[PDB]
Amino acid sequence: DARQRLKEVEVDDNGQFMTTDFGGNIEEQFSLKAGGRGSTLLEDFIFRQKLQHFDHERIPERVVHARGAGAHGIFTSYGDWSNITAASFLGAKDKQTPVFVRFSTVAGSRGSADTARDVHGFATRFYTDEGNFDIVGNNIPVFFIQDAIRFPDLIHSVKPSPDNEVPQAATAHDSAWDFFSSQPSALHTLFWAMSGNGIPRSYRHMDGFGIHTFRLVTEDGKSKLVKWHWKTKQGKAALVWEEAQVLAGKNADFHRQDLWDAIESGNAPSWELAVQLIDEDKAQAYGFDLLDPTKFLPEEFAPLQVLGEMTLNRNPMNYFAETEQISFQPGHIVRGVDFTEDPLLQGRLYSYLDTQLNRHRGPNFEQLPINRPVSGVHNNHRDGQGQAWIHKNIHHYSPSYLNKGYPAQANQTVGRGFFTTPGRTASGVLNRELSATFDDHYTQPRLFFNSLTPVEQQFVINAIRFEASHVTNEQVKKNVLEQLNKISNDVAKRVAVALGLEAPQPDPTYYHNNVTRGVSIFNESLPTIATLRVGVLSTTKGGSLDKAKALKEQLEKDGLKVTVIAEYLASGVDQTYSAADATAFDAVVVAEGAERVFSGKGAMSPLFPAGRPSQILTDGYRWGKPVAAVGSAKKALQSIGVEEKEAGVYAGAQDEVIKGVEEGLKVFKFLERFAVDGD
Amino acid sequence: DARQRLKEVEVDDNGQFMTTDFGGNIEEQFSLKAGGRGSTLLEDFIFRQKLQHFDHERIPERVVHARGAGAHGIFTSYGDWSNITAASFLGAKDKQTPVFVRFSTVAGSRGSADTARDVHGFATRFYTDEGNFDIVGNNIPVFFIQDAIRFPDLIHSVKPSPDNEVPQAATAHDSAWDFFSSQPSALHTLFWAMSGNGIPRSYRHMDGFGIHTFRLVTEDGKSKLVKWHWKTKQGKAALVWEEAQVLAGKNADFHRQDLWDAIESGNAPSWELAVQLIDEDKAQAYGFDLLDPTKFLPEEFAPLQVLGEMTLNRNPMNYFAET
Amino acid sequence: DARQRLKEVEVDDNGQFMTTDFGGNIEEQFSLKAGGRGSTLLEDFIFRQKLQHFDHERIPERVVHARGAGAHGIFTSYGDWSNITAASFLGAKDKQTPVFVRFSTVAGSRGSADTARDVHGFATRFYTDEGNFDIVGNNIPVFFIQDAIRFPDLIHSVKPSPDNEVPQAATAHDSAWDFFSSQPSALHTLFWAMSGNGIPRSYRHMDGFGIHTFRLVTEDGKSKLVKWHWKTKQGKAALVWEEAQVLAGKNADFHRQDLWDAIESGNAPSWELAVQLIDEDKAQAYGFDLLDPTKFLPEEFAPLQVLGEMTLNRNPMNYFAETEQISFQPGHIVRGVDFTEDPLLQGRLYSYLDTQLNRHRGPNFEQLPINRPVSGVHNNHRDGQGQAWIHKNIHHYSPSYLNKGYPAQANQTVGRGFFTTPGRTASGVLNRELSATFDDHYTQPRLFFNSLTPVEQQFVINAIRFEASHVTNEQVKKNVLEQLNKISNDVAKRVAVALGLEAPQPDPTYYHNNVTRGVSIFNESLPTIATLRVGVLSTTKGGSLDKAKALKEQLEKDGLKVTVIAEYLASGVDQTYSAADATAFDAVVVAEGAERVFSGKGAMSPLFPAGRPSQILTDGYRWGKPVAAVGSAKKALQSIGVEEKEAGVYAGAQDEVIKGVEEGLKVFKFLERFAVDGDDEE
Ligand code: HEM
Ligand code: HEM
Ligand code: HEM
Repeated sequence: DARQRLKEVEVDDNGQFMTTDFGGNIEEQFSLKAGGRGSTLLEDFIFRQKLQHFDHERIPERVVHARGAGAHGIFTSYGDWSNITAASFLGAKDKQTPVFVRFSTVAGSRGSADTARDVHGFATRFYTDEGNFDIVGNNIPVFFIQDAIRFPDLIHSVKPSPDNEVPQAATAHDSAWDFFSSQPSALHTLFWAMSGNGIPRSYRHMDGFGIHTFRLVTEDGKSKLVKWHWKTKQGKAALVWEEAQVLAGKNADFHRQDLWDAIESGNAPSWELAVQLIDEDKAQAYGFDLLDPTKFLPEEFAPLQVLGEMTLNRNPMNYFAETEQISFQPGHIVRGVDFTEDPLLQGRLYSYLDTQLNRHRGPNFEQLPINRPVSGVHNNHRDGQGQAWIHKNIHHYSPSYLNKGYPAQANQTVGRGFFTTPGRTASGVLNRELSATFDDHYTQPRLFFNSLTPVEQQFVINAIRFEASHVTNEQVKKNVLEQLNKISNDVAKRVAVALGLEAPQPDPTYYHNNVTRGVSIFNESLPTIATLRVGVLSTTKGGSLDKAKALKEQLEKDGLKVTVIAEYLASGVDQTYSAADATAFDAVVVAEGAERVFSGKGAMSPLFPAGRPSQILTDGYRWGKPVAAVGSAKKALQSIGVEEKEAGVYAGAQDEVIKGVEEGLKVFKFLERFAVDGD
Repeated sequence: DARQRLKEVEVDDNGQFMTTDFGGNIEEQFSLKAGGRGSTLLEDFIFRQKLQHFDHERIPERVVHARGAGAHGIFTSYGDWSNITAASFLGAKDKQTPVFVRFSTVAGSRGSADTARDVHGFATRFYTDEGNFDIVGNNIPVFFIQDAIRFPDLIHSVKPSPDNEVPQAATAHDSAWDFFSSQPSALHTLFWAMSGNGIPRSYRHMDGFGIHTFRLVTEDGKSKLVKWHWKTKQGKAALVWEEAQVLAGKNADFHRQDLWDAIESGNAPSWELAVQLIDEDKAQAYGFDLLDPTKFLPEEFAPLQVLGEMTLNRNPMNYFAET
Repeated sequence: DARQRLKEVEVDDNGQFMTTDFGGNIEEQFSLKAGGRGSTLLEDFIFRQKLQHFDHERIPERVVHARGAGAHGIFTSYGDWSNITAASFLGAKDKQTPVFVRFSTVAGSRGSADTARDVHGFATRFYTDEGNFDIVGNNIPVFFIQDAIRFPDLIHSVKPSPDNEVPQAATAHDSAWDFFSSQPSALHTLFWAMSGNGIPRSYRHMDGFGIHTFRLVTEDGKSKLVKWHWKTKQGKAALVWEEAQVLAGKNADFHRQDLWDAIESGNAPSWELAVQLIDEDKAQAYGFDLLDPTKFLPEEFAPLQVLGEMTLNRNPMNYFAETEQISFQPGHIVRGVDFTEDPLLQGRLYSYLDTQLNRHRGPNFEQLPINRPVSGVHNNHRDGQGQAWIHKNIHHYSPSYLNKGYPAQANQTVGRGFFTTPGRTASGVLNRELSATFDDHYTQPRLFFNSLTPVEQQFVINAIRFEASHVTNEQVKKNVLEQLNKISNDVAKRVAVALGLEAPQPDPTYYHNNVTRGVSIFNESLPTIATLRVGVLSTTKGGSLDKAKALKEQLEKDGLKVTVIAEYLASGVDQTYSAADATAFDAVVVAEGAERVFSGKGAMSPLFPAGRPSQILTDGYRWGKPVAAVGSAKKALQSIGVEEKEAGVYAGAQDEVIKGVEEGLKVFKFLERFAVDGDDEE
């Protein structure tokens, strides 16, 4: 049980009498009044203590990544990695360390939709026996900017316009694309966000990245450059934009519910932790500077070496106390790891510690149960708001004769202390500049675009076409085109069509045809279809419901989550047509006999909106899902102009339909149904 | 200009050089580094002051009605109402008073959709020459509960489940309908929220209500029981649920954009302020108790008397500082 | 161990390596720099996490009673008091309840002197098994004002002037006496503060009062009006003002060190909890309204009935986490107690809850270890800044089918819930007025002054003379005289002398000669001299030291704390003359042979200021302390002009001096050394 240490702070209210926050049993359903129909008395201490706590329930949301969700788990190391790092949690084969991970979007506030197009956070805390170690990462290996002093500029430009606070959780407005084109370093992460990484199917179907180059340090001080990677054991999967838009309204909690259900049903998701290891003398050997967070290291130059696996198998008990209150920091570093001179990483170390003072209104946020380490805290810090401990050592200073030298200093040689990499040097003038090695903003965006499948490339262009069409300012649109043309003339030409602007002349300075592995989503089938959802469209009339039940029973044998849909909640029905939508499912199958609700009077009922069964099947097909119909239900496919000839469409007997749908779920999205420019 | 008093705190940065918050011109696009590819210096005061302010931008959202939008305007009285109230802002015909109004949902957090099904807030401030007077009302004339000590129970049950924080901005979960059926007083507002009032076309197409019976008092102390009413001059209009759902995803800012667009285009919305006036000795004479906020007074028993009109004609300059 | 429950949050750093606040061993004595003589790096996470916690150590001081100190202890009930209250902690003989008590002044800020003249706080928390019960009291039985809405006005006027923040922890300025004379209800507490109650010898030598009339309620709902009393087992004792002033500079921690020393040495102080009980139908039967907080009930009308005793025997381990962070509330009420319509108490209930939001900045301050009850918290409260628990019940609302009705309602008949006194009613118009029964502002101030000894009365008049002479506005001083004249014409006349104002004519509307017991300090000797301090003046020359240590050993047998003073820290010396002052002792005895440092060569030394040994003996005598000299040390008494057989002066051999000094410590202050108005006449 990963949450084991949290047991001593859990409060059970079962069978208990109601109390105030200072003890004493009470009733609190009536205000104390002066007479039968009289005013409430100020001396009603019960009312005021109950309502004061309600009035003060909220804390400020995270300044970025406000919308998110998390879970507990365990990390297991695959070996003794002391030859590359002194980190204790990586220091023995099969060694286990509790973790908590929080996934998120970036721009939207609390309560914005999960399926907005955005970069996604992927923050992992290791509760190691030598302190808390956080990998505060994203699902995209590169970031928008090269210097941390520019973060407020990027965030202000993406977040809503400060006059009317429009739009929510979206980059599709003038200020964001004014910034992207004025700060060309942002074009790389932009392309990733316009790809499937911007609209992932679920938290469980994302890779993770530390982005920054860090250092792993051995006991003697020898260091290697390192990139952190999380490889999902569930496979990467993404939606299409027109689907994520509807899903944002039909279920804003799509991703957090997906993670909760997977853990509750015993289908805990897993990620393997992997690293790219680079010698210090190769920091600028691969066509870019590894101190530059706008570039990633192609796996051809350095393969992914997996060190262990992380599995998230415990949901939180109280969302606010655990998920909302947890405070990640890249400064949460342990012996065996060190920073690099990444100018973006450097400023993060200040911002995360400082921002906790705003979110928690005090300096003792590390004493909260979700932030406490398991390894023990011994220093001379005292007081502060909400001080929860009582310190025994009255000689709270060092050096000191009276405290006998305790707590004692720890360094590289005594006490397993943290230490900066011994060989790191400073040389040159104090400057407010960036290295000229950071100047290429176009090569790797082109490299990323080259490494996607044709339809995958079309998704990227259709995302840019959608977003840039929201820009009202003509010159900003031209600025965007001019910057896109430096990455690829064909991309700029194809985007220019939607904008009604002229196809610009090629600027080939950064054009190239190189490709790299591991960045595409749609070029690989899923390794498992467990937890994937199948919507079964049925009806309470006839014998459709009994066949749907048998269909459901066989689908569930393969680990699928099956929802039978009918007009009302008859026996065996999981959801009404009124509450159903294709966005909730990964496959849509029509049960035999249910074709009666796709035309005629069966399609016109007060129990659901007109055309809802046909809308669900139409949505599921046009969004690239596997769609099916059993037996006579092929009339439902015919009613929407779909033939069994097509890939991802299945008809016939029940067994043939189950096999076809289960194979189609590995493909997940059938890209044959999406038109490409000039096809 | 309704916002005329706010101009003295407005800051124009056009044609100016970047500064810190304590003055002095600066550049803030490069951190100070010790060497060409070196670490950032703690002495970079420029970086830390700019990033500290960013790190501390957020304040707690409202515990309820966190999602909303507002605008400035003018309230104009239709008469000298001194025979029913001593309130200065109603003391003369054509008397004008600046206002600010915020419309909102209730359950959803800051970034939730405008077209979620919910009770809607309708909060009005009159900046009168005898103090600020607020009518903090809703677009529905009755409330769920009869005693304020039960408010945390209602809100907890409607807001997301505390284990996973699901669902956002929705009453369609177990805990809400547990409370509705366990506290039957909630059924009246429930029915209003399940009607078109729960999914209005826009803020401009809602009526407003103070819900509570208040008192109007004259200079010598004669009192009347009063219900506040806002009557939209744009007409009441609502969506249908299957449409509001898609709109929640296609444009979560549908209502705040609608209000902003109407004001910017010169189509300022208006509401008439109307009242029902009841004698003190008839507080229990209309088939219910007028101290009960789960009941409204049918207009057949007491028709509306209109006191004036309010027009919202100025959008805010900074949403955070104002709205 | 009253602190037993706090052991689970105690952190022991001995034998450990330094860590950050998120774990991991570190060194934190050098900043990370870019080069040997280079700038500090932003990536020094160790420096910033250490200095951030330092930068944010302070929390707002209490808006009033900012200066004070406290301790843990145990309260023991003397019987089963279910016949008068359903309160659990009073429900059985020898039933024990942990307590924390904080004593304080009122006006001064965090670092002000203990021995300023002020009302003194006396706040007790009972950690009962049915919730925390707080008696937030003072060492004076009446308060300045009659309605809580006037509290900001009283406090603003007593606290420093808002333009320069002068004076600290003092009522001797214009605005304070402008308010006392403009709001005549303040005159009763004024007189108490101008007496010995304003300058007590220690926290342990104070009585305590809940001030307000409260209600005791039995299981069946029967109620009685009640006044809370704390009666010190150490006896009441006070200083003189000219002594308190010097002590304010010589040791600003005099009272908190006294309490700490007494507990550390095994001399835990004790108070008895006593009540006055009044029938509901007699609330206005004793010459005043018992809802009026400016009045106390004379013990002749209702005697004190002891219910138990409280003993404070454990010092805090961390002052901040315990004493500074503890949050008292009169709203901390339990089953068996109820409020009254005392308009001062009524507003307190709102203010103490609200003010914690400023001091603790978050609604979860009751989760702090020192504020937590021992009885268990079960409700549907959630979230809030700094939420320290993880609630299991996901159906956090009532009523509810899903949570099976739990946590469940508790009332008078079910679950031993709190219930308001069932017989209380409201009747009349909603009003912003005060009951005319509150109108008398002068009778009881006169009763209090009538009940002090003659020299005790002179201390009150001399305190007023000192304070009012600081008032610069002429009219305010005249306004003060007119108000004083309504209490006592002779008081106004003796005060008028110091102010150079004419003796006002009698205004006998409220004059009377009644007296009452239990309000005087100097008319009763102390029941014990334990912990009382003796300063033995000695010297390092000759054999004075060896005799001074024999004197110390005998004195210590009787429970006294003895300080042997000499020119330097020789063997057997506790304190140097440079570090010594008479304010730190209750008696001063010159050891035989030490007369050499009172005159001539031995009195002129670079090791202490000029005349220091003579000044200690002079201060000790002039401030009314028992003073003594052994054998040849009688020369020291003669050098300052003190006759060897005055009252409280003891000369002779060692055994005689010990005998006389211990007897004089019971008298404590020798009042015939203070001139009374009319003594200097011819
Ligand atoms: C490679 C670059 C970055 C990555 C991978 C990243 C990732 C993240 C993630 C995942 C979170 C959410 C943590 C959670 O779930 O609670 C977060 C929050 C945050 N980030 Fe970043 N971010 C980056 C750049 C920056 C920069 C440059 C700054 C400022 C200089 C910054 C400031 C913040 C702040 C203040 C928070 C709020 C944390 C809190 O309130 O607990 N980030 N970031
Ligand atoms: C007739 C019943 C009620 C109406 C019409 C109503 C209406 C409103 C409205 C419109 C707002 C948002 C104002 C804005 O736009 O900023 C609001 C906020 C709020 N309401 Fe209510 N509400 C009602 C019941 C209650 C009750 C019973 C309580 C508590 C006892 C309560 C506590 C609050 C609080 C704490 C806020 C937050 C305001 C802020 O943070 O500034 N409400 N209410
Ligand atoms: C009989 C009248 C009063 C008595 C006996 C009394 C006593 C006390 C005491 C002993 C304390 C300090 C508690 C501690 O040691 O921490 C205190 C604090 C305080 N008092 Fe009073 N007081 C009285 C009148 C009032 C009134 C009328 C108000 C306001 C309407 C008030 C407001 C406060 C506040 C705000 C604090 C700060 C508490 C905190 O910050 O924790 N007091 N009082």
